[PDB]
Amino acid sequence: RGPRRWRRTAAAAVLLVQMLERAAFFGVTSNLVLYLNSLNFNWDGQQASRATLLFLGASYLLAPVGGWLADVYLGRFLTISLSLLLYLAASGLLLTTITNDGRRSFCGEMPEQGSWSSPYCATTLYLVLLLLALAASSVRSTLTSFGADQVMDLGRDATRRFFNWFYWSINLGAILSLLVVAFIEQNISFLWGYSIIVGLVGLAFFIFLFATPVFITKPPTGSQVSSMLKLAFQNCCPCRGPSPQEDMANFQVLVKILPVMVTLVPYWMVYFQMQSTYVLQGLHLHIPNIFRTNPNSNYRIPEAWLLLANVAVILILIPVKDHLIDPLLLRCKLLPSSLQKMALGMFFGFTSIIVAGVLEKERLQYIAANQTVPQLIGKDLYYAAPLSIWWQIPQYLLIGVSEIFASIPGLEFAYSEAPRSMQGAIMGIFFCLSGVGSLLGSGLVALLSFPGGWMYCPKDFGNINNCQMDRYFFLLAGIEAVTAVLFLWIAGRYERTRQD
Repeated sequence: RGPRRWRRTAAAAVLLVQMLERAAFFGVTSNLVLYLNSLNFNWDGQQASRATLLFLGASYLLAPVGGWLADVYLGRFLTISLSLLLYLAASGLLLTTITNDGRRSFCGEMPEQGSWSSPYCATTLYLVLLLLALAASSVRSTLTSFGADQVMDLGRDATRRFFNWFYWSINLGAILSLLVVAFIEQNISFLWGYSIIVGLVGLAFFIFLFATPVFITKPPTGSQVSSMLKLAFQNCCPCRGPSPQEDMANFQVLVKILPVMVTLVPYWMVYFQMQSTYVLQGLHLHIPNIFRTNPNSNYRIPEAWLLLANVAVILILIPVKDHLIDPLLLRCKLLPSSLQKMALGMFFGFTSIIVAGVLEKERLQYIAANQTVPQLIGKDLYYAAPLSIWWQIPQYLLIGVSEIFASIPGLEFAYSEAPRSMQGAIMGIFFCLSGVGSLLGSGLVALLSFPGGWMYCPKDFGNINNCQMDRYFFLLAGIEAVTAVLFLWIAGRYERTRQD
């Protein structure tokens, strides 16, 4: 019974460790801003937003670096070990920074503008965030690769099911983390929240350690990035250790896979910016009220339960989506290619953003009637509209369906078409391109923030009343449509190369 034992226990352990790691990551990034803006660091809100954006970007852009450092000589198991160790170290060091003793011992003393580094304990916190992001990205990439290695040849449909329940466990960890950790952080001292975070991290590390006799591995592969870029140049340059045949094969497969992820970059940009603007729009609705009643205990809504609702919408779909649709399409034999499933996901995303633009048009026309209403989520009061947050539920359902249909075939394709060696490398490159799209969308929002722009309401202390985001929604829709067209073209090209 040993075979099935090790297989299923390894799958379950990988799922649980990824769940705990994503939980820790979400628990951190949900209230990193509030932690920075606390009375113990005196950081400015602009600096906190910059730190959060740079943290996300650094994580996403260091994912490929960590995956490559793994795949070159480090090995997936040892890389997960060291990355979880670095994650635990960063979490514990941040926990000690929370304590006044560690705070004064590590980065000087509390001081007696912009990039001048006037915020207290700037360099130490920046290095901590960089190391934590690198560790989280390495864990994510190498653990996805390891779980796919586990759910290898025994079943390909089993591999698809594995990616499905993998995203499901990610969403479950996200839900648990958001709810519990955010409640603890904004209602009790941050010490308890970060302590339970570092405890979850240590528990996940110990589970991974225990799983060692169960987890299976392979010898380290080669094809360093030096030789990779050298052959790429040689193929590309005019006059201005594996075998070379294996390096050429890896280069060819990389050339094949690159356009797909490059065309996926705009989709990830649109998705991240759409999630952000959806949170922003839901913020300005009539969110239901718990016993706090905010008359101008357990008050200060955790500001992250909208993301919790979104992740819950994404979650519920996954099991029913799989169980119904996959056997259904299998028996109906109208089964499309993974690229066409991504196209269907992009179409569902276009539908969701159109519905969101219409909903925002209704919201703005309702505000035009001057039927304002106050509400205070977090530490920032916002004026809202008489509309209800329950109208955001259909568009959240649509965007969740889109996200699932795009993401599951995404990683499925990314792993399957990749060669056994370059699996984690292409996973890391996929994460890097997703993060590059996210950063490009943030930069586009920054350019739109320019005076005379669609989003230029400064005096509104950061409320979307005077700002006009309907045009922004329509532009996102158009960009998504163009991206879908280009993706169909790249998919046809990839199919023609596949038959080649």
